[PDB]
Amino acid sequence: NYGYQPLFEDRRPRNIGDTLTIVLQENVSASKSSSANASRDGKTSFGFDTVPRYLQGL
Amino acid sequence: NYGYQPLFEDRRPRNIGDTLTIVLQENVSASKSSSANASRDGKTSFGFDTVPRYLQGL
Repeated sequence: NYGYQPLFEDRRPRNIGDTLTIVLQENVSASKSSSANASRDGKTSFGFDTVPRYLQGL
Repeated sequence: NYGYQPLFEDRRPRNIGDTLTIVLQENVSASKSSSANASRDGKTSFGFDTVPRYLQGL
């Protein structure tokens, strides 16, 4: 005797020793990315090509 | 006995040991950018190619 068995219920595992089908379908995907930047450019100039007389000493 | 079980209510975890499916769907994206600039150009000139006599001393 295997005990009471439901008639219309779907066949499910209920006790120790019962079998069950596992459909292994795994799809995992993780990603991450980052960046940082900094820039600085500086140019400066001053030139006196021709200096008038009253400015010579300066 | 597994206690009272609702008939029409959706199957939800209610007690310790109940299982729940988490659909991991994360999509985070942050960005920032900035810039600054400054420029200055100056040219000046004065020339006396031909100086009249009354202006010579000056």
